[PDB]
Amino acid sequence: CSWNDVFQYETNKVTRIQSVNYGTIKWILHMTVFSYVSFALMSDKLYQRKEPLISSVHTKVKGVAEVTENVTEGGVTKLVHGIFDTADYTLPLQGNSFFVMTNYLKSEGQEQKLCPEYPSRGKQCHSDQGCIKGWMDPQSKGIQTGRCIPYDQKRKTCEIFAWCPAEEGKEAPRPALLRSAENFTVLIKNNIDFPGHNYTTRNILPGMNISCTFHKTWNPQCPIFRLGDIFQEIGENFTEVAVQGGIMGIEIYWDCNLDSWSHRCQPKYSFRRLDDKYTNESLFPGYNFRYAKYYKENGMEKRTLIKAFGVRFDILVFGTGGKFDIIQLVVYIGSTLSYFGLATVCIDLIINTYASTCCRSRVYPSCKCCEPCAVNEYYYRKKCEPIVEPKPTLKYVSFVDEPHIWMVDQQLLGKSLQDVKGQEVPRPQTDFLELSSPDWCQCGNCLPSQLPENRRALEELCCRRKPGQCITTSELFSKIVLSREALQLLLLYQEPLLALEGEAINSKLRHCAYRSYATWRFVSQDMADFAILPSCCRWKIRKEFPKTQGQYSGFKYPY
Amino acid sequence: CSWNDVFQYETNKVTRIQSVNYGTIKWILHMTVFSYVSFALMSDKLYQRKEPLISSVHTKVKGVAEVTENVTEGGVTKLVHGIFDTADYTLPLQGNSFFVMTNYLKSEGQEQKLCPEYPSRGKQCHSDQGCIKGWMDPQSKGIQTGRCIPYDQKRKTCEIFAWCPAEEGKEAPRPALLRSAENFTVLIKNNIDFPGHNYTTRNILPGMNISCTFHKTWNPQCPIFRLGDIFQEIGENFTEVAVQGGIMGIEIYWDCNLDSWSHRCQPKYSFRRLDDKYTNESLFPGYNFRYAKYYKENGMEKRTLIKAFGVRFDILVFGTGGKFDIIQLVVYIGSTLSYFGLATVCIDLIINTYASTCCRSRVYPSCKCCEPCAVNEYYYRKKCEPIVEPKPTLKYVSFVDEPHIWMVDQQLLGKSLQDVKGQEVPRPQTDFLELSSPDWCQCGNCLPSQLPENRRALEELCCRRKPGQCITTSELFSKIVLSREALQLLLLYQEPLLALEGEAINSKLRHCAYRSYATWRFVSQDMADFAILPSCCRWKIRKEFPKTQGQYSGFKYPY
Amino acid sequence: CSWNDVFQYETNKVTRIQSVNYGTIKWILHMTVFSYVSFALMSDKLYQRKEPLISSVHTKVKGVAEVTENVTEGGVTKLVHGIFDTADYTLPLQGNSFFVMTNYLKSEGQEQKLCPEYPSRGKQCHSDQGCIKGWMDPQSKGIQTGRCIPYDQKRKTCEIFAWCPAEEGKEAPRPALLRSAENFTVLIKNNIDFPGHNYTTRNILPGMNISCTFHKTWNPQCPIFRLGDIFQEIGENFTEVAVQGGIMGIEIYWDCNLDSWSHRCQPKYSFRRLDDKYTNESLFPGYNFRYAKYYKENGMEKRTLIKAFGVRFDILVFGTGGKFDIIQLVVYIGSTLSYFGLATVCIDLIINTYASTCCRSRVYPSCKCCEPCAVNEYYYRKKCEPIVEPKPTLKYVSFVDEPHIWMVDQQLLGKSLQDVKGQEVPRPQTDFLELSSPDWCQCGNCLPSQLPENRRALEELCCRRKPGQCITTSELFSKIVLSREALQLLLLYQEPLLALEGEAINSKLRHCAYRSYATWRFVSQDMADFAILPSCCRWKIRKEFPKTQGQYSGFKYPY
Ligand SMILES: Nc1nc2c(ncn2[C@@H]2O[C@H](COP(=O)(O)OP(=O)(O)O)[C@@H](O)[C@H]2O)c(=O)[nH]1
Ligand SMILES: Nc1nc2c(ncn2[C@@H]2O[C@H](COP(=O)(O)OP(=O)(O)O)[C@@H](O)[C@H]2O)c(=O)[nH]1
Ligand SMILES: Nc1nc2c(ncn2[C@@H]2O[C@H](COP(=O)(O)OP(=O)(O)O)[C@@H](O)[C@H]2O)c(=O)[nH]1
Ligand SMILES: [Zn+2]
Ligand SMILES: [Zn+2]
Ligand SMILES: [Zn+2]
Ligand SMILES: [Zn+2]
Ligand SMILES: [Zn+2]
Ligand SMILES: [Zn+2]
Repeated sequence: CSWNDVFQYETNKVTRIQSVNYGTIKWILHMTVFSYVSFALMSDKLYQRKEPLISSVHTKVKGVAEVTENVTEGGVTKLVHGIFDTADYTLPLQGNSFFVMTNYLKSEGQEQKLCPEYPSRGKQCHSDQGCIKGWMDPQSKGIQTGRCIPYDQKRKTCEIFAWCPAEEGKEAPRPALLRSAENFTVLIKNNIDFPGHNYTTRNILPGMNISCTFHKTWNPQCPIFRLGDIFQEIGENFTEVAVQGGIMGIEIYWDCNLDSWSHRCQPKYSFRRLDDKYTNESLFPGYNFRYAKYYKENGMEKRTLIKAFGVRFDILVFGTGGKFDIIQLVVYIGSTLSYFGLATVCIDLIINTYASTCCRSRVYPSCKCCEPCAVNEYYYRKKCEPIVEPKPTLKYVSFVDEPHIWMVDQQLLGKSLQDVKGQEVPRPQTDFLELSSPDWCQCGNCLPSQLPENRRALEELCCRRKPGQCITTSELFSKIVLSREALQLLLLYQEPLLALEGEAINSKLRHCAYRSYATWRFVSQDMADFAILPSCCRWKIRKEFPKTQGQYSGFKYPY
Repeated sequence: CSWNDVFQYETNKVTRIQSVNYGTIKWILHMTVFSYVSFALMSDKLYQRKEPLISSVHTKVKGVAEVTENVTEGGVTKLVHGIFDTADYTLPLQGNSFFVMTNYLKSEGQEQKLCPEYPSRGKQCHSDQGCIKGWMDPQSKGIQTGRCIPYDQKRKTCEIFAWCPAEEGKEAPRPALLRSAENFTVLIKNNIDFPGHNYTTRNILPGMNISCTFHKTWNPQCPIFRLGDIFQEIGENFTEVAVQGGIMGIEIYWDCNLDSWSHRCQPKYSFRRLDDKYTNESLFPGYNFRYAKYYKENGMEKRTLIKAFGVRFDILVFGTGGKFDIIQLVVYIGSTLSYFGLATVCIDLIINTYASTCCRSRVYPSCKCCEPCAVNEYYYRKKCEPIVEPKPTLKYVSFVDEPHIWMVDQQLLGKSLQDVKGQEVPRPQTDFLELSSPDWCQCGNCLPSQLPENRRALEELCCRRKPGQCITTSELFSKIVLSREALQLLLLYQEPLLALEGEAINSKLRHCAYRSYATWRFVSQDMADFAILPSCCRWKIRKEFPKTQGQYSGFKYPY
Repeated sequence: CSWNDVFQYETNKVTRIQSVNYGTIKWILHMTVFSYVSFALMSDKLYQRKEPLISSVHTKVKGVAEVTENVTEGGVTKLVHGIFDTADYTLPLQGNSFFVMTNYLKSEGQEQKLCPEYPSRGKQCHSDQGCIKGWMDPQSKGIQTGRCIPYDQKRKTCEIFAWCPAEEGKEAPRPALLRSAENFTVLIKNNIDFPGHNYTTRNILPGMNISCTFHKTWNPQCPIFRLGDIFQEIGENFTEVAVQGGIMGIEIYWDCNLDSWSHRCQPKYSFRRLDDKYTNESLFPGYNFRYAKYYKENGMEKRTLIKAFGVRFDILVFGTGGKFDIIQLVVYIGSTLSYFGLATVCIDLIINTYASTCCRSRVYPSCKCCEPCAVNEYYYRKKCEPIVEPKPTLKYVSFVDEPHIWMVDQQLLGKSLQDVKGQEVPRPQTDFLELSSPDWCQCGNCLPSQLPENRRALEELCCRRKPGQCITTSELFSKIVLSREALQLLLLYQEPLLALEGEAINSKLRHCAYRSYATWRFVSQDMADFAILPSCCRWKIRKEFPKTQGQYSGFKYPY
């Protein structure tokens, strides 16, 4: 608002404790924070801006296998010897995955025509009622025709229009026909980019030996892998997995630092099985798929249908490239700055916990080692300044016999303030730098109030809680309170040019006396504004400074 | 630096307000923060380290369809009945996407030779000038030859060397030939890994029924999906999309908790359309691609070119696997600790806002409900201690007639300090614990200065701003200021063994008197160092304690 | 614990400095923080919830090429003219990558039979010992048979069962046969989804011109790209890369804002080379793969094996879609709130640094510009209150001749407290508001102690460190310390109703005197509890208030 309020700055008040304990603890905690953050910075390279890589994988599988087996075509079974090369056991998959056929079931000479279903999964029909024309299910190799026909002697099945002879349902051959595929080799060419860092690298370095095969120990940087070795590394068996197939994962990790002084961008090759470790009791065990090779002889389309089992090798290339970036370093430092409140939190918790009072009587006798730590009480005394809410029902009373002040914050509701009991607030220590018979009356000098019957509950108070000498007869009472010269001097200190013979001057003196007593018994001003004078002292003060104007008022809210 | 400065610890000074309001508000806000953080922890499982999954998808589509249609080859059109099985309507795509052919346009008997362009997109030529030899465009089915030839009667087009007869440009057949593909079923085998958690699972559980088809309600865990059902789930129509094709997405979500007490790793299957919901008015509507089946009869290469329309089903497998990690829990707790400053911020804002002064005169009459909250002023009085910048131009003046002190921080530049007006700083309350005629002159006792003409602007001051009794004649002035015994006692309190008859002792006494007045009128010491004594009081003090040494000096900078 | 302790609230004590410097610096720093956070919010759109996109890419390549070359089949070499269209130079890859064949080496008429290895990589054998039956290596086109055979005159090689005639090992033809592929065009249909934002868009907009080809400047939104143009954009040469192949990346970026007032969702097309920029000296340079086309003539399976070189174009679609979210805005604001401690940190650092004392004597003479800034000392005086650890070995001593107090916190171990020297703590300023011959003896009035020989080291102290007048003879000593009336008044102020003739009253008076001296010389109470009185003053006090009970005790721990 105002211009003065604009250029103002708040800084917290603090207290510096000269304690070897706190200095030690604070520096230990600060050094622990600093050491941890430096270790994290120089281990996780949090000063480096890290960028993900753009990968490109190109794969080539080399190796040939020979398969000698009996094959049936045109109703004739013959022993055929065949050769499988890259073009024969690989699919033209161009990317991060390649497939090697380890086993196959091929049906040759297929022609679109009518034929019986092969009876492999309960496809047995005894009458045309068991076949629905145009019907199909997932196990159907064709579209059912309404009429049954005999597949062979002593066995009958539904007729279907399909590629015939229909695919016989037979399990994967054991041993795998292309188990020799464990000896095949795959070259993986992996090119990675960090655009932000403007860096490119490949998994193939100049001077590489072509007649190399990866080995984690002897040759961990040759990107030519034997498939059987890939399987042994984990513990898998290629010949067993070859029968029904599987999925293998080739992980190429690039933890690259592009800093010149610390430069290292090399691929780490790891192998995982991404298929279920299936057994003889497993649902959908393996990896198979059907493709067809189409041809035609004698002017009619035909196909060889191959159900291929094999291992699909998915290739997961991942990693990060780090290069020094001052923004990252500065941001990390800024984040870590907050960590250094550890010392303040810990030491302040100790100070507040060891200044709970309960610790002194109970904990110390049980444990004498933690005895002197009660010094924290001193530290809490200087650190904290308790302040009460100033409210109309707040009162303070003091009894000479009593040791301290009573905070009667509870509304009286007609009960005498003498009777009412409240919190026992300690009396503050004086500024020694300067020093250097009503039913509720125990003193006898208390006069009955003059307030309204409801209001007089507050003024019903005695200088002491038990019978004895009145505070009013104390010699110091006249010196401090009733001393006209002292009150006049105080007023002059306040208002040096006030009329000495004013009509209302007496009233002012009375107020001063109220303050004086409230300050003599309730040291703190905050505790002296809300104090309540006993009836005896109040009425002697009134006698010394009476008011002909009318009935004397009473305690009024300070604020 | 020094060893003492090493073991020092700063702890903020604080004030504890005994207020039911603040205790209540503080605990409400703390409980709200705590409840929110606990809810977030136990809902988002922020105590769990979450790891992304490595997925592997293997898909198998089963189902057959029959297509009866007129096909033209070698110039002969014949009604051909054909059967499409998995090997016929699927591409050998091995991964997260599979394609089902829903429609096709096949050109048979193609041979590399010369033939006319089919006139489908304005490929009309009337002379050889309209054809450019060797020319090609994206709509060209061949390489233009320079000479026109007649495609048929009453129509002519450019000659091309291409696969002939050239692909006729005709729109996707309606209805789709393989709309029966809505009845096909796809099995998705999904294997996921969490390496950090060392966990593997598959979307297929033991005891699964093979004769099952996914249903969100009856059977949400069968990984066999009917394609038509996939489309209905969203609202799409397979037969309509079958004509030109599309792209569908199968999302497999894995929200997995690997904690033993709370273990749940199941796939959630959802379906999305990744193609545009195209209509009769849409650019590039659908999904089609051309492949060829190559063969040869009579020792010459030929091909059947198939333009295939269908639905590509991309499969998006994503998810997270969570397992309890104490580091995550501790880090989250550490993050949440900062949230608990809500109470301090709110309550301190209330205290500072309700102690703005402007609130009292203006806001309270309008709203009497927010009347007692002025207690915050008290809380601001104890919390904050305003301190001014000590600067050479800083002065304070007090006038008996005036109620408080004036902070004249503006340089005089020759203007009398009496004339100059400045900020009205309130007079601090005394430590009652101890208590318990120049043109600018209104008093008449002010003597003209003796400073340089420029310097005397500061000393041009009167005890009061209006005519009246001088402060100097006040009885308390002699008691406090001019009282030789009092000043000697103060000096002894300072230096108990100072010479009582020293030559310069008078000067010391004078200084003491300056302090005494500055303390009698400007209570706070910080406000009494920079105070300026009126001419009358200063010159009476000089008269009581004169200096034969020479001309008296004046106010000098405290620091 | 107690109900009173529940409703308590701590608020830090603060001091508001009225400094134009701090107000200015604080507001400058606050405005810098606020401006930075607003700039970041409105640039990075940190008020927007950002969601990653789900992409779908469908690609179509159009263009034809003619290749005239000599081809060998069945032992006959003939000049063959061929045509390559989309079905001929593309693989049926359905996804984010497409392949265009730019070169090829095809071996025709292959039949499974026995044939010699082609001698291309040192496959020279002179006797059957150089061939191992059943042997295979990665360069083997077949399975070795034990017997050598002559490939041709004057050259011999191992026999193999393989597809024969065996693949001749010859390098990629130059120039590329399908270099015309630089003129081919690719249409990329890219459909993106933001599920959270429920937004879908495609890279193709209504009103697009089909006869368009992408251009960064003229036509940056046509998704039809000429491949040669893709290469020129970077700087690559299609005809050179066509020979052996490569990999290109097409990046489609979607920076989309879905806010209605600011709506922009358009694709940004960029091109990168994902292959190594290989040369004549590079390992595994290019991109090639082998596939086969299978057929049969005369009832025997045969194949044409094509080694295809080309460019695989991977398509990387990435981006984020932002929509206004109040949670994001509020969270970002909450994060930024902490940034506004910049002013407090900076100004408090200035205050603490410029109040180091060392700055005054050393820095100021060297630089007079930074002279008045010593005002920070004042600010440190009000801000910080040093407090020492109260410990049994803590003592304070004062010598009239000395200027301040000495903090002797070191255990004496028998050495006289007079001899022991310690820290020079300054004497605090008095509350002027109220003001307004042993060997170690230099005064002569010190009496030898009466403590145990070990304990008397503490009491061995003199009022002054050098010979001179004793403090005890000072007139103020009797007024303050020995004045019986003053001590009685103090005690009455403490206990107004204490017996005036009690047996132990003298002892109380003695204690009061100890306090009085400790307060006269050690102003601060904390520094006066641990003070040590000189022997002379202590023994005069004892003489005035002797104790017949027995030997006088000495300083005891305050707490
Ligand atoms: N602390 C305290 N103050 C009192 C007491 N009685 C009166 N006062 C103060 O005295 C001031 C005036 O009261 P008083 O002079 O007795 O009323 P009057 O006779 O009608 O003028 C009020 O502002 C009260 O705060 C008391 O018992 N304790
Ligand atoms: N606060 C205040 N201090 C003063 C004033 N005049 C003099 N002093 C102080 O008195 C001290 C000495 O001034 P003074 O004795 O009058 O000069 P001298 O006569 O030449 O020795 C200086 O350090 C001033 O701070 C005044 O009007 N106000
Ligand atoms: N600060 C201070 N206090 C003292 C010294 N000597 C005694 N006291 C205090 O006086 C109190 C009682 O000591 P004292 O009366 O001399 O012992 P007594 O004669 O046996 O009763 C103790 O609590 C001490 O703290 C002193 O040299 N310096
Ligand atoms: Zn009484
Ligand atoms: Zn009484
Ligand atoms: Zn005057
Ligand atoms: Zn005057
Ligand atoms: Zn002595
Ligand atoms: Zn002495």
